[PDB]
Parts: sequence; C-alpha cells; structure tokens
Amino acid sequence: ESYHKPDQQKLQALKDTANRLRISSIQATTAAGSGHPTSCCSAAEIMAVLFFHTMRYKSQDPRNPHNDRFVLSKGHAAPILYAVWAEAGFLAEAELLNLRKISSDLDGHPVPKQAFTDVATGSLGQGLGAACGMAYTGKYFDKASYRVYCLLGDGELSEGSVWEAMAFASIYKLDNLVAILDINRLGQSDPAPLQHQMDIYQKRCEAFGWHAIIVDGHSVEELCKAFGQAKHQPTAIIAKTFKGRGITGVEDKESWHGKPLPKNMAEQIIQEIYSQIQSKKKILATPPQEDAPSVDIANIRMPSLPSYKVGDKIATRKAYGQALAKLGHASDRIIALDGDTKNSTFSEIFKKEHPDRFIECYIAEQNMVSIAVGCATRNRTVPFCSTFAAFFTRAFDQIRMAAISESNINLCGSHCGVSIGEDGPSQMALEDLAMFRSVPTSTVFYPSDGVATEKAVELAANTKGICFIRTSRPENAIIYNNNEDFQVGQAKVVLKSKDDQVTVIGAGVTLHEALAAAELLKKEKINIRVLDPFTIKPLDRKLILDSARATKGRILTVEDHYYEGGIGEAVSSAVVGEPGITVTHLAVNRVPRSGKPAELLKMFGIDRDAIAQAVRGLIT
Amino acid sequence: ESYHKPDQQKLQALKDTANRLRISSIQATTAAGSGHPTSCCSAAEIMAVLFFHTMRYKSQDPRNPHNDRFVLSKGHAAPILYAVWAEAGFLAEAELLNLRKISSDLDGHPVPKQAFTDVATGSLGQGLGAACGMAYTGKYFDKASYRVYCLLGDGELSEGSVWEAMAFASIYKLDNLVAILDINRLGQSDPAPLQHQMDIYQKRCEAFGWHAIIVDGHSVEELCKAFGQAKHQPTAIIAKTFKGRGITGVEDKESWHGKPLPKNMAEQIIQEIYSQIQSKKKILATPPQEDAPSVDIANIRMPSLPSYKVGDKIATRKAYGQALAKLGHASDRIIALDGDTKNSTFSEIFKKEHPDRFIECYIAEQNMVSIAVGCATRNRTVPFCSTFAAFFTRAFDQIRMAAISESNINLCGSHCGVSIGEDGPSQMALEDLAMFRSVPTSTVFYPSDGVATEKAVELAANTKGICFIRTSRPENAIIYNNNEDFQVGQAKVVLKSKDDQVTVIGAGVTLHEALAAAELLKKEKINIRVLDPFTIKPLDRKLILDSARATKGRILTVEDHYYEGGIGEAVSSAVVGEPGITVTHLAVNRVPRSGKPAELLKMFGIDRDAIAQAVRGLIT
Ligand SMILES: CC1=C(CCOP(=O)(O)OP(=O)(O)O)S/C(=C(/O)CO)N1Cc1cnc(C)nc1N
Ligand SMILES: CC1=C(CCOP(=O)(O)OP(=O)(O)O)S/C(=C(/O)CO)N1Cc1cnc(C)nc1N
Ligand SMILES: [Ca+2]
Ligand SMILES: [Ca+2]
Repeated sequence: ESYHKPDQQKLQALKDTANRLRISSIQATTAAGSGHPTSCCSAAEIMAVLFFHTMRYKSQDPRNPHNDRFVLSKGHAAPILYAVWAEAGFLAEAELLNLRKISSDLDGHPVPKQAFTDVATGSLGQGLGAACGMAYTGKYFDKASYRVYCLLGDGELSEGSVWEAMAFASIYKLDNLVAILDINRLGQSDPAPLQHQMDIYQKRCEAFGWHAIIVDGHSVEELCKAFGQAKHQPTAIIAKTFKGRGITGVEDKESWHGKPLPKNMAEQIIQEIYSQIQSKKKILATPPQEDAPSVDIANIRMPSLPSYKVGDKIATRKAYGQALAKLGHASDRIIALDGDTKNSTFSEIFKKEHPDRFIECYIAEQNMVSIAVGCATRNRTVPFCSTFAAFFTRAFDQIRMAAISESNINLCGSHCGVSIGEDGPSQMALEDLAMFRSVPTSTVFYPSDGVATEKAVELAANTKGICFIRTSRPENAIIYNNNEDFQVGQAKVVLKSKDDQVTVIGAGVTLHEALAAAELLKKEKINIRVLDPFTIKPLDRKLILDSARATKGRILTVEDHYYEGGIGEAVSSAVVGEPGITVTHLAVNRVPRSGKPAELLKMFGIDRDAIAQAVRGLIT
Repeated sequence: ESYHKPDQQKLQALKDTANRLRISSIQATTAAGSGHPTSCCSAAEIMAVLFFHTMRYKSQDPRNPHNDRFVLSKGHAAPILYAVWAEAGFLAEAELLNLRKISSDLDGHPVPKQAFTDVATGSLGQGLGAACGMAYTGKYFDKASYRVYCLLGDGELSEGSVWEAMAFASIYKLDNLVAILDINRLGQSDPAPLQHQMDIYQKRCEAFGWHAIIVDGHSVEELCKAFGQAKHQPTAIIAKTFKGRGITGVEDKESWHGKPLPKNMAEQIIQEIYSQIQSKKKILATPPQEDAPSVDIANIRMPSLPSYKVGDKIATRKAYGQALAKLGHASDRIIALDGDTKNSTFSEIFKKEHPDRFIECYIAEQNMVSIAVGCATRNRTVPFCSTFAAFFTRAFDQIRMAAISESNINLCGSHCGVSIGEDGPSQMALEDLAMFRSVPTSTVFYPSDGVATEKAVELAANTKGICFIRTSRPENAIIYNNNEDFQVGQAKVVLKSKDDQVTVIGAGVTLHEALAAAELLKKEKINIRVLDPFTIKPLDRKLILDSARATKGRILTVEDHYYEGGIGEAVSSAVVGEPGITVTHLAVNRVPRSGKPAELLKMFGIDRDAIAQAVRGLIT
C-alpha cells in the first residue's frame, strides 16, 4: 500500500516503455493506413507510468473484478492502449499490426469485445462519466481497493458532459478516481481553446472540487510522484504534453491529427526513437489486492405478484416506482439513478426503501446514463435510471455509445406524450420511441397499466441490452390480472370478438382510449379488436398479423408520439406486403401546446373519438 | 449612456413591481391548478429590475431588432415572464389568469407563438447557449448596441451544456452578455448540490472567464448596481435568493417545487404581499438605441449552376463544403458553425473564404446547436452547423427544442454509415435518419453525389424548419447533369427500362452500390429500376409507387443506417396497404466494427452483391 519510490533504473525502464509504445502506435497506424499516432505519442509516458508503475491488475485477466480500472476517454488513442496490453503480455505483439482490419478485434476505437475494454469510447467526453460509475461502485458498492484512472484529451474537455462528471465526483467524494488530462495544446483542426495555459486548467478543476496537480506529462518521475501521493478527493493530473511527442518535425505541429506516417517516414522516425531505448527488458505488471466481493448473477424474480386489482386506477409512472422498490428486495444488484426528478418518476419510492442503492445524479442526464454504464461494467450492478422520457434525448449519444459498449442498463422515462397536459411540449416525450428503437440492442417496453409495468420492470432486469420503459402520467385502470404472464416480444389482445371489423393497436393512454372507443362503438353494433403490444421492440408480428386477418385485414395504430419511428411505423414495417393487410395511423402531427390531458388527446387526434371516427371511416 | 442611480422612490417602485409579479405568479398558477409559483418568487426582484430599470426594449414590439434580449432559461418560471409583459403593457392583465388553458397562448413554458419569446425553454440548461448566439450576433454580425440577459436556475447549472456556453462566451469575449443565476438553494426534489455556498459559484464562474458578482437577489438596489456596470467580459450575477421568497410558511422550504398554492392559502398570502406594496403606479419601459442594421429576407440563390462533370469522383462531404462556401458568396446572411471537425466536414472551405462568418464551436455539439438557434432568432442569420452526423445525437434535446422554438437552422452531418470504414461504430451515423425524421419541423436531405449536394445546400438555405443534410465519406461518381432540377420531396429515377423487375431505392453509398448491382444483374438478363429519394422527409410517395407499379409491385430499399426509423421504414409506412406492392428492406442489423468501407458494406449486407442476391431471391 506504500508508495514505491522508483529508482533511476525503473525510471529509465519506464522511459524505454514509453518509447516502445510510441513505436508500436506508429507501426500499427502506418500498417493500417489510418489512425492517430500523434494522439498516442503525447500520452506515451502517461500510459507507461499507469500500466507499469501505478496501476494494479492481473495482466492475463483484464476483466478481473479486483483490477484497477483504466478508461481511455480519448478513444482515438486506441493503438497505444493495444500496445500496453501487448507490453503487459496479454496481446500478441504481432497482432498490433492488424489494427483496424476486419479480421482483427483491434478496432479503430476501443470496444468491449476486447477483454481489456469495459466501455466503448470514440465519442469524446463520455469516458469520465463511465469512470465515475466505476469509482462509485468501487467505493460504495464493492467497497474494494481498486482505483479508477481516466485519460482525457484537452479538446475533449470542451464537452459539457465532462464537467457533469467532474461535479459528480466531488459531490460523491470519489477519492479513488484519477483523471489524467493530456494537455497537448491541439485538438483536431486547431489548437484547443486554452492551449498550454496550465493555470486555467488548474483553476477550473479546483473550482469543481478536484485536487489539481500540474505536471510535465513527458516526465516519468513527475508522473510517478503525482500518481503516488495520498488521495483525499478526486485528483486531476494536468499533464503538459506535446502532440506527436518524439516524432521529429511533427511534435507540436498542426495538420497531423488523425494522419498516419507514410512508410518511408515511419521507418526513419522509428529508427530515431529506437536509438533512445536503453534496454529491451520489459516491466511486469503488479497484481491487485483481491477484496472485491462476490456478486449473485442469478435470474431476478419479484418476491410476490403485483398487488393490483382490475379496475383500480394508477399511473404507470407510480407503478414503476413501486415495482422498482419491490425489485430491490429481490436482488442486491439493483441500483436506481435519477436526475432530480425522483418525485415525478416515483423513483423516490426506491430511495425510501433502499437509500444506499439510490444515486441522485441531479439535472445532468448525460452523466446519469454514463454513470449507469460504468456501474454495470463487469456485471457489478443492475442499474435503473429514470427521468422524463423527453430528457433522455439529452443523453442520446451516451445511450448510443452504451449499445456500442454492449452495456446492460435499464432506462425508465416518464411523462410521455401529450397526455401530461399543462406543462406543454418541452416536457412531452414524442420522439423517444423513435430514439430508443434506433438503438440496436434495445428492448422497448410500453406498459399500459400497473400490472404490465411491474412485469416490465422484472423482465427488463433480466434482459440484456438497452432496456427502455416508457411510463405515463394519467391514472388509468388496471386491466390485467395480477398473474398475467408477460414476455418480451409477446403482445396481448385485450378485447376480441368473432365480429371484429378493425384491429386497433394502442399503448399506454391510447390503449385506454381505444378501449373507450370500443365501448362507444358497441352502441353502433361495431366491434373492434384491441391489441396491447407490450414491447414496441421487438414487435409481436405474428399476433398482430393473426389479429388483422381476423379483422378483415384492417389495422389501426394510435399512439401518443410523433408519426416517425413510433408504433405505427414499426407495425407498417412489420406487415408491409402481406396480402389483404391495411394499416391506418393516428399519431401526433406537430409540436403540441398546453391544455388538459383530455383536451390535448382530442386536439391531436388520438383520443377515443378520433379512434371511433377512424374506425367508422375504415368500414365505409 | 450614464447609469441612472435610482432614488428611494424608484427603488420602492421596483420593490412594488417585484411584489406585483409575485402576486400574479401566484394568482395564475392557483387559477391553472399547476405551475411553479415558488420558482417565480425567487426571481421577482431580478425580473423587476431587468424589465423596469436595466433593459432597453420596445414594450409594444417585443421582437424589435434593436431590443435588448431576455432569455428565461429556467422556463418553468414562465408565469413571471408573462406577468412582466403585462406590467410593461404588452399583455392584458386579465389574460394572465388563463395560464396553461387550451384557449390561451400563455402555455406552461415559453414558446415563440408569444411575441416576447424567441426560443422555447423548458428543457433546462439550454437558454444560455441561445443567449450566446444572440450576443455573438449582436457583437459581431449586427454590430449593434443591444445586450443579452439570461436567467438560469441553480439546479439548472448541473447541465453540462451550461458550461459549454460559459466557456464559449469567454472565448468569444461576449461583453454584451449577462447571466443571472437564481441561487435559491433548492432544485425540484432536493437542495441543489452547492446550496448557498455562493463562493463556490463565484469560483466556478471566474475559472471559466466570467466577471462574477455575488448579490443579494432580493435587494433591488444591489441588482440595479450590479446590472448598471458594463464589463469587458461576460458577466455572471450570482444572486442569493430564497425559493418561494415572500410566501410565509413556504419560503426556503422543500416539497414545494411545481406545487401551486391552494385557493384559501393564495388569498391569504396575496393579501400579505399586497399590504407591502406602497403605490399602484407602474414603471414604464425605456426604449432602445436603434442601430441594428436591416436584413434582407429574399431568396438565396447559388451564383451559378454546379460545375461538376459526370463521371468525376467526389465525396458528398467535400461537395458540401464547396457548396457552402459557394453559397456564402451570394448572401452575407450565411454563417457556418463547426465543432472542431472542419477538416473532416469540409466546412473549412467556408472558413477559408468567409472567415468572419465562421464560428468555431469546439468539441461541444450541444452548445453549437444552441448557438445556431440563437443566431437564427429574429431572422438575423442563416446558420449551417456541421459535425459528424453521429455526434448530432449529442445535441438531440437541443434539436428537439429547436423545433419547439420554430427555429430555422441547417445541420450537416458527415461520415454517415458503415462506409466510413476503419474508425468503427463510434463515428458511424446509423440512427440520424431516425433522429431527424422524428423532429416534427424537419426536412431530411440525403444527397447521393456532388450535384445533389450543392442543390440540397441551396434548397436548405431557403427552407424553413430543421434542415438536415446527410453527407458521406466515399468518393462516388457524379451521376447528375449540372442542370438537373432538384426540389424538396421529389425523388429521381436514375436507371430504368421497360423490363425492370424490381425498383431498388438507395441513397448515398447505397445508391452507387445499387447501380453496381444493376450492372451485375444485366449479365443475368435482369433489369432493375434504381431510385434516389433525394429527401427522405418528405418522401416522394408518388414516384416510388409509380415506379413500383412498373416493376411488378416490387420495392427493395437498401440503406447505410439501422432498420428502425430510416429509409426502409419511411418507404414501408408510405406504401403499406397498396394493392400488389411488396417491400424488401436491407439495412444494418447491429453495431458494426472496423474494416475497409467495401468490406463493411458486404459484412452488413448492403453492398452490390447483397443487393443483387436480394433481387435474385425476389424474382424466384
Ligand atoms: C474533434 C475530434 C477529435 C479531436 C480530439 O482532440 P483532443 O485534444 O481531445 O485529443 P488529442 O489531442 O489527444 O488527439 S478526435 C475526433 C474523432 O472523430 C476520432 O475519435 N473528433 C471528432 C469528435 C467530435 N465530437 C465527439 C463528441 N467526438 C469526436 N470523436
Ligand atoms: C428538475 C427539474 C427542475 C428543477 C429546476 O431547479 P432549478 O434550481 O434550476 O430552478 P428553480 O429552483 O428556480 O425552480 S424544473 C423541471 C421541470 O420539468 C419543469 O420545466 N425539472 C425537470 C428537468 C429535468 N431535466 C431537464 C433537462 N429539464 C427539466 N426541465
Ligand atoms: Ca489535444
Ligand atoms: Ca433552484
């Protein structure tokens, strides 16, 4: 646990290592014909000191739960990440030359198909949030000794998501977290705004509650000392570096971001760098203290059936909070995150019952999703984050990168559609189905009553990928019995007869408007089938088609969402070309406005009267 | 003009005004049954001083181009915004009681159907970026004397987008910009992280380059003085306030965010506040100096037809930069914004030729979109912002709010799809069509060669709403004559014969792969019709169906995008139910990986060979 103060030979070996990492970054990107060797070279001493002096990890088991974590937030330096894992003996050195090949897993940016990568980066400014999740988990959940190290670029620090993470780390006293800032003066197409004004970087980090140390980022000695000192808060190592360090004629120059060296130049430069290496002997990694606890990864089962009665009224947003609190007794892995909306999403119910597993993320949806991604790495927790579904659009890039990260997180967005009423469109989620459907690993739950909500929470907990649960503000009736069985991809027909003339597909509030339309239409001797998709993605194509063939081929979809990318388009895409099938679509056609929930459902054509009129038109 | 130091009577009139604004905020939200009176009451003195001492504006012409701008970033304080415009004589006082009614335009959050509103807020943390665009426009484009004032909440300051705007304003020396921070200690569901640690707020603002002044937010005299001194930096007025100020039993208490007072309580409280008001006489607004220049509203036309040659190769990303710079020579209203990607999007070409109208926004896509929205308010500029299309997902909430703001901005996202090759999925836009199609005011251009790209830039300049242009990295052949006519909503049949067996719909790289497939298929005596949509939204439904009816009803869509919300689903939703029409859909089915562009097109089943195989399967 004591700092090992390195001797001159260890320091020279660390320099030798840094220069090997430079050579490999050049060799790999020259072989590929693309990549970012100058972004690797500014970080070479940082990487050498982190992996071969400061960090503790099992070199043959990069995912080991006891290891220190490293997050390469500036992911385009991936070639030097691969180089250090070859230097540590995990990767074959020859494989480095296959960078970016379709036959290789050493892809252009890091991805979790690599055993040594937890989260995909590549979209700048997201790695520190993931690192915050890992550090929060290490400190408060695992209660383990591992530390978390996150390397960022300086242009990258213009992303506001970084400063959300900075503030989070100081609020939650993440003394096990270190950010290393590669202040190499340059971004992609110009100098970074602050260039080498190291004092301003320090003042910004200190103002956000971090211990901030300015170092020469090419001094292995200064780096060892800065990483070695006792930590009492999150620590920012602010490293003055030169982009392309060590590449004569390219160091500190513009016009070289993302440009590989041509073969003739790479050969000449590599010879120069090799001439500075004093010994070929490599440093060994040092293994960690193994105090991370075992975690139970068994299937998660609610401790009891939902306790609703048909006819009771409850909003699905409230049912979500009740279900999540119940799920917290079913598994110790469940954690909840929310962005200062816990009294609106009803995640406050989980906080009341399991306060040690609730993370207040404040008004910072970007960071919230990244925290959850970090908490889910190495399967340590099962995260449920919540806010208004509208404000998950604030975090779409984090959610997009979460799927590239093959992350298992759960996201519950409330207040969907116009049915929230008087707040108006800024709070109305009308594009969240389009957004989450376009996330390739996503399962999209749209529970229509309290029972379906509790079952969706339970299914989501056991479902891999990006799970989204769309909850609602109006208090609708329970329609399902408590022992109704639900499955991903299985819809429910909630009203049917042999004389049905249309299959009406609704969800949430429009499912209940469809049921109300059915009772109205029965007064005119018109029966309609009513179908509740349960999951919008994957869609129950078979039950939808079987239903439509029983109702003269006619489908009517009605949704509290815009036309594009929602339920209607999902259904149309599933059934197009099937003989005799037709699809009519009722949705919200423009930015809405303030009014009572029922008034807005009417104004935008998705209430019981609009459904009934649409049905009448189809018959005639 | 000299500061008019107010006398005691002016100060008392300002206190009276603040208390009138409290009373109205309470009356309106109690009448509506919803809203945020405590969030209004913390800002009452700020609002009184801004509108009736500091700012200069035409009370009967809120949109007037010479006016100071006010941005209510904490938009849920909308009732006090409405109250000040009634106090200024623009709104009828009786109409304030109709807050949130479907019969009123005094909606739950501010929206541009209100003459006194430029940008919709309601999604927190976006107003300061819009204000930065307004101030940048005032200082560097209009070169006018108007100032820009933006009121934020303290919980709101957790949004990273705020800090992007803070940094933007100091980089660009926006000394005409004032941020007022309503530090009322509380957010929605808990205290804000920093509560009343005023010194920490000052340190953070100063570290980001702002002149930061702490004031008693309920002292009209301190506010008059703090607002009365212009600075050489953007100025942060850090106002210590109490939430619900002036409401006995509620001031400084939790559990009251977004809670209206019950009628009996509102009556009692209003009587107490009214007893503090010394005079009913109202202060008059003071008008501005009228030095904003006139702006032409005429159609913008390219100075000449495109000058490409059929057969020449150019990537549409480069054609975009060439076309944008060309358009810049025809109209001085065109401005360009980019997020440190100008060498990759080729917006650098516009920077080279029109540097005064280029805005480097650095690696901060949220703020970039908000800057563009602010620059487009009152039609002062015609903005084109650009980055990789994948990174516009970082700004989806800003884009969503831009449509609620009825904003006319143009967005060009490059590097779409797997055809970028070796960088891998973090850089690959595969959900941008889903995203932008779900924005209700959007027009989605997907140009397939350099000619179509120049035409799309020109059309976008003259089209209202959220215009998106999707550009690509491969260097594909010019296929259109320079004099080909292009229109929004009109597709192009680029290959046909009387013996066509399928209509193949492709765009960008998949249009060219479809043309290559047609050549492979002709060796098998199979002709296919090939259709280029040009705009994905709106879609040329008529030409698609007329084509399909000439090709045995058969449509095949192939796209470098995920399945959901893209070209295939747009087509299927347009044609579903049409007799005899069938649609086969080829898209990217999962997160991709690194390889050469041609290798990835083949791996993910959207290259010429996958297209030909699909055609062969349909005919059988
Ligand atoms: C602009 C940019 C880079 C420059 C980063 O500069 P830096 O100072 O943070 O790092 P180094 O100087 O250490 O390179 S790497 C890059 C890519 O597309 C490659 O990922 N991009 C475009 C980019 C834009 N926006 C986001 C959100 N992610 C990105 N990757
Ligand atoms: C959390 C939250 C508010 C608290 C604002 O606290 P503050 O300290 O900034 O301002 P005041 O104390 O002055 O009220 S108002 C708000 C609403 O849904 C209403 O728009 N929400 C939800 C919310 C969450 N996230 C976003 C991006 N916007 C929001 N509007
Ligand atoms: Ca840099
Ligand atoms: Ca507050």
